Amino acid sequence: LIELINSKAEIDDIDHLSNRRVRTVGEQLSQQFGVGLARMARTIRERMN
DNA sequence: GTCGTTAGTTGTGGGACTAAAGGATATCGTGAACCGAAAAATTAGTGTAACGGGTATCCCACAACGCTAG
Repeated sequence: LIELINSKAEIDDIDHLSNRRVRTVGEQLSQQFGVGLARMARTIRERMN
């Protein structure tokens, strides 16, 4: 950031395709599964409690 | 030296963002036990047939002439 302030570096490009990532079907389903399994684990922990 | 004033920020908050059509969604986690309420189902108990006159109505059939003599 300091090097950027002295006009010695470059600003990142928001629309660059290396800076735009693709969330595929597998990733979205994995994230939703993680949410569901976290809820299930909380329920299991409380039931054991 | 100290206190109120004014203007120019600066951060923060509230309010706008064509028209036409259409218009489907999915929605966790659980603690027990007894009493009261009303809504529902099951059970217990009584019964007619023809007759007298007299008369209201119905259907059903028939009549409602023609001639002669005292």
